[PDB]
Amino acid sequence: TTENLYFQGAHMDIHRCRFVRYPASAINAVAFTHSALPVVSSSKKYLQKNIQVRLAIGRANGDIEIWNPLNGGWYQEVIIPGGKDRSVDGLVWVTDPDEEMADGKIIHGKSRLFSIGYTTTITEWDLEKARAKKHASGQHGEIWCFGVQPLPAAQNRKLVAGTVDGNLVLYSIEDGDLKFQKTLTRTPSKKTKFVSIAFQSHNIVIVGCSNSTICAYDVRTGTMLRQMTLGSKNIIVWAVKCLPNGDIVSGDSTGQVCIWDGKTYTQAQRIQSHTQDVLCLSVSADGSKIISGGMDRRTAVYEPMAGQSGRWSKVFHRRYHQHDVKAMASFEGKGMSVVVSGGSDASPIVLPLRALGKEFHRTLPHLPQHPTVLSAPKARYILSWWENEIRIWHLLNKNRKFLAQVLIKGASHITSASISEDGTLLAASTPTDVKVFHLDPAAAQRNGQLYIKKVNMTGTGLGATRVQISPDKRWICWAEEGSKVMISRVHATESADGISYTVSVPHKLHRLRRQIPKHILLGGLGSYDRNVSQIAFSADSRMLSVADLAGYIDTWVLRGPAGERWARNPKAAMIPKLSAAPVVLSFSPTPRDDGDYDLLVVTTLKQLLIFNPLRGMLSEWSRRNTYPKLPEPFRDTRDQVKGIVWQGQRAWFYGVASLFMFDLSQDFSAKWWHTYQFRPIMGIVPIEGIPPLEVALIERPLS
Repeated sequence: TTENLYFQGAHMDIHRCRFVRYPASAINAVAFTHSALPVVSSSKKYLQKNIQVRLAIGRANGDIEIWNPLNGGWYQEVIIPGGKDRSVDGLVWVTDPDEEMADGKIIHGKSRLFSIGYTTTITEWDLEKARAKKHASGQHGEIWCFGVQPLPAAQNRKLVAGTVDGNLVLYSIEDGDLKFQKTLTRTPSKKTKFVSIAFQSHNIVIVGCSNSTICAYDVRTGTMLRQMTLGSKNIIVWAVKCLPNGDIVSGDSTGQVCIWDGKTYTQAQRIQSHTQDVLCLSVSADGSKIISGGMDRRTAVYEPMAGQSGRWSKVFHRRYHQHDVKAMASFEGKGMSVVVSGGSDASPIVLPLRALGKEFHRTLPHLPQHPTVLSAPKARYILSWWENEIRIWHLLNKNRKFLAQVLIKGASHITSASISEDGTLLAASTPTDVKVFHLDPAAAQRNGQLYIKKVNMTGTGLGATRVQISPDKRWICWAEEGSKVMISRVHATESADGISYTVSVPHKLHRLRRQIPKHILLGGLGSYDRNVSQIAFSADSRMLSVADLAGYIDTWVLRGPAGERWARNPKAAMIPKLSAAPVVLSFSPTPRDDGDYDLLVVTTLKQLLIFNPLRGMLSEWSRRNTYPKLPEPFRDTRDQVKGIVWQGQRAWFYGVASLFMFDLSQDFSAKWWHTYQFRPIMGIVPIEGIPPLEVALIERPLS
């Protein structure tokens, strides 16, 4: 339960905590913005720099996570919240062709994301607002599968969905909308389910069924062109894919992977590859590799049989996951060649397509990139949240006490929370609300927990994606729908009762306009990367900074004489743009002699930078201690930093499986230290009782 680190005078006293039962949600769906990018040479590499490849991961709890593959440094960027009685069962990206403007500038095709969730509704997601963009339903059964019709027209794209009562339905996503368009087919039997879908060409849809059949349908007419029969009369074809040559690969409930000739629609081959249901398939872009995953937890790899034309041989199988393999998808481009699989064990697993089965796979964290753990250091509270409940514990100065379970009502999960250092002011957000609470350690209920008082806060009803209370408890800053920065004054009133809190109406804080060419803004993910990932106050609560995924840092200063106002930091525009997304944004608590601040940043590329924001520039320390001088273990981009803990002028940085300590009063060339003994880390948070440091280190192992 306890550990103690000592590095050349610095003591860290650790409470090793495993009692925060952060739940794992199964991965049900995996999908890339692009399956494949065109091959280009080093001379033409710069023609793909502005293409934005993202991975979407859909969870059983309805969460949708946007990941950036970052040439192997996988980084979880944004989590769009699910909600009570919501689940994601399928994901589809629709990415337009690139388009050349009259002046020869390339607009990279825009990417739109849709999902289905065991209902009659298809949902399109607003990546720019991290919330639902539109819902569309029709009179048909629950949708069990869907896909986008491939291009042969390009300005009038179509989705085809199969339902549980055996209907193909067509949805139009024309001119940026989403609506039910037409029912194509009604199977004779309402017990026949359409469970998997793939396109063989623009007009021919392949559908796996629950009645031991695979059917080919013409998209224009709805006519059944070909029926393929398997085997029982209840063989479920959970997965169908088409090879580049038009051949069909199927995976079914009996554990078989079958190959069907694309022209005759006859069974060319049967491979008894799994011992339980085959749930998912993946095919490489060149059609030379097939991947399958099953309820038997195994992943299998197939390659073309030497000599024999159009037939396949199983190369190997291996258990990568701890539970079933529910979904997988491949990406090939910019030197990357991977398949990503997922299942009930909640970890995404990345296999390198060019070196399968050689122990080069990677298991990505099952814990969110955001720590999702907080402390109130002066109160010795530790806090976490998931779904729609906040849990609060007290580490006694029977060293544990469960203080409160705060319920946040809403159709969606909590997106963010913040607590004051003394544990009396608590804030939490959803996409529809920003909620504020007043905590009194003397206010108890019969169930033993704290009595939590609501603090009135009026708002736009657009909620927030991140929320942050200032250290002096006078301000609450949040990011509304990712891109808009808001701030409210927290008014404390004293009386015989003690303190009572009220909150002002939100005030808008304006970020700098950035110079981004119109061909970049109009393509790919639009303004998705302006999503604010960090909000940071300085220790004196007189400066405020935010940074977004694109790497822009905005700064405000508090002007004294409610005679106070937040104003634009005069030298804000001089702060450079980061070349990679910030994972940490933190004001050093140590005052500077020149009255400026040390604003520290860590990026996904493991850059470590300190800016002096009032002067508007990189600090002298950063000018000496550049990237090549950082310790080689720290520069490993497979080790993503999640958080920071200050110890005076020493800074501690942790990832999911790593802990570093740098003495920032010193220059690099040893005076830096690290350890890998802690894993898997949710977060490390200080508590109060060379200054020694006392922290709660929260680990959340699954297996």
